[PDB]
Amino acid sequence: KPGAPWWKSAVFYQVYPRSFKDTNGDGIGDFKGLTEKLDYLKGLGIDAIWINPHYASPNTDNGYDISDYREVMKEYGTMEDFDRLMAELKKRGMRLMVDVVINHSSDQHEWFKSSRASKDNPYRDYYFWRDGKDGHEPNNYPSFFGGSAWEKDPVTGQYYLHYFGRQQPDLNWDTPKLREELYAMLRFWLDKGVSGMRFDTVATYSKTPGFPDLTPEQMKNFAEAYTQGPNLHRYLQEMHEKVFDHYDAVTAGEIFGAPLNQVPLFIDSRRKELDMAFTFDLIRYDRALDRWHTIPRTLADFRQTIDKVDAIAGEYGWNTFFLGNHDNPRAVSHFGDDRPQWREASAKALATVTLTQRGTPFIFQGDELGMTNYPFKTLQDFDDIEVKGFFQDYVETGKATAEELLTNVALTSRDNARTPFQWDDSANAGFTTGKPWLKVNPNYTEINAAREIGDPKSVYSFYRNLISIRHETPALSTGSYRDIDPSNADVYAYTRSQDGETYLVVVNFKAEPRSFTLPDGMHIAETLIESSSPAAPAAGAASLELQPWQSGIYKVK
Ligand SMILES: O=C(CO[C@H]1O[C@H](CO)[C@@H](O)[C@H](O)[C@H]1O)[C@@H](O)[C@H](O)[C@H](O)CO
Ligand SMILES: [Ca+2]
Repeated sequence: KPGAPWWKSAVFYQVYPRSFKDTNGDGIGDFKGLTEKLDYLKGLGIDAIWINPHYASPNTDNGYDISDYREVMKEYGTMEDFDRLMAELKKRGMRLMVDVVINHSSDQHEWFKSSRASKDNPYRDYYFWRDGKDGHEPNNYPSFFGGSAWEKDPVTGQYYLHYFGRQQPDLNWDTPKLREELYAMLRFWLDKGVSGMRFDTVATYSKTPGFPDLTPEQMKNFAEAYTQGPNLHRYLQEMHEKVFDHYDAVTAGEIFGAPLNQVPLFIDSRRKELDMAFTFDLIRYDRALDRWHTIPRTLADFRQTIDKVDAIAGEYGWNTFFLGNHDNPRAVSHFGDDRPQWREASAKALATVTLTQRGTPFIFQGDELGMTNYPFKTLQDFDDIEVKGFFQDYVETGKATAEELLTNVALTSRDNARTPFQWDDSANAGFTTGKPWLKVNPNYTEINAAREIGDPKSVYSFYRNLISIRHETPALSTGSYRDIDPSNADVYAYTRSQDGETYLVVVNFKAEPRSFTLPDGMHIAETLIESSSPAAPAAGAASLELQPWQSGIYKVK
């Protein structure tokens, strides 16, 4: 019938430009660095790149505090450099997705400087200003990055709202003039050729009228509460109608905090809101409610979450799929086994998973090499503003010791994902000729692009091969998905089907040998690929013998 939109069959790579490639030795990656490496990304098989924020910013939160939405961050380069990136991507037939951060701006944005000057400034309701209560904050709202979500301003005596950093005042979507300004800013980039937009914390745009205090229950999970604004979808539909209706850009919502069952409201194509979702049920499936502790899970929980998420897409919706990003620990460390003897095998098995999932996959920079968490030794080793927030909220309050915080954030901190890309084994893994803004992982001597690119057996080569297979196998992108045994906690097994063709994906998550018995009436037809396998099954095989961390994709009859 109709073909599938390009984005449903594409493979995306996420670049965090601050930590990708530096070309002027200042220790921070830039545009020229990324443009120099498009041949590398093209070679991997990448169709589209999502870059983290690249706009003018004080960098209190590395790009997510934007001080001017129409200028390029001075660290990344100039507008000319940005256009050059765009041109060079097009030459390779690649597409760019930019990050859109409009839940909040920097406090150095001209809007907010105006806003805070007086209660009668024309920009006063571009943000949220309220009177304190009982000599306190307007209410009990906590901030993601520590302390109250209300900062008092001596200039007027009132408090402004900030879900995140104090230097990230929330934008007031209730004001139509603000919305119209945001819509114009979006066109500015869209008119430049941008192929896609990912929306930062898209679900927190609408605020609760009256700002009543959160219940104690709500305080336990405040992130979810902030996604329950009564006008949220009215605003997203308006944005689609006034902007995305006139372009052919793909839209991707970061739906952080929302209960899974509300996700279809964002992505159902009929609702004319967003095209794709980034959900966090999977990546935070073993994260405690405080967002820094870990809870033990098994493969059963992993696969069951996936099943739930996939079913939420339904017939008219569409999911992204990812195992890593700039806000989360490294995929091989988190979901695999980063011990030296299991790192490569487990990193390949997760690749097999990532690239055979129903949805649009995003590969986070470095995971194609099998980069790992970083061995943090003290709390001063973290740049992240969110860790400082945990220290404020849990250490300074005596709820936990600094040692307890450290033990735990070492495994969960975003900074695990932000150590410089490991290009070779020159000084600082070839990321910079100067001093990196965040220290490079010492394992760069073993884990680096230059060593993997030539080696047919490397983690890179395996990802490259999977990207080829997927590209050539329609059922592996847009096919149906079925978990064969949601209760099995050793071996992940499922099928992808399209137009009478069925493929079986089988992945041992155990560091021990395991067996797998195919469903009654199903038999192996071909073996497309395996990792950690000494021999493929035989045509006709009705069961599989699996090595530790073995993965494979098979066409069945
Ligand atoms: O609220 C969000 C959305 O993150 C987005 O919004 C944040 C602020 O703009 C930014 O820091 C992130 O990098 C961006 O992706 C959570 O991811 C939260 O920041 C925290 O990481 C969860 O424990
Ligand atoms: Ca630089």
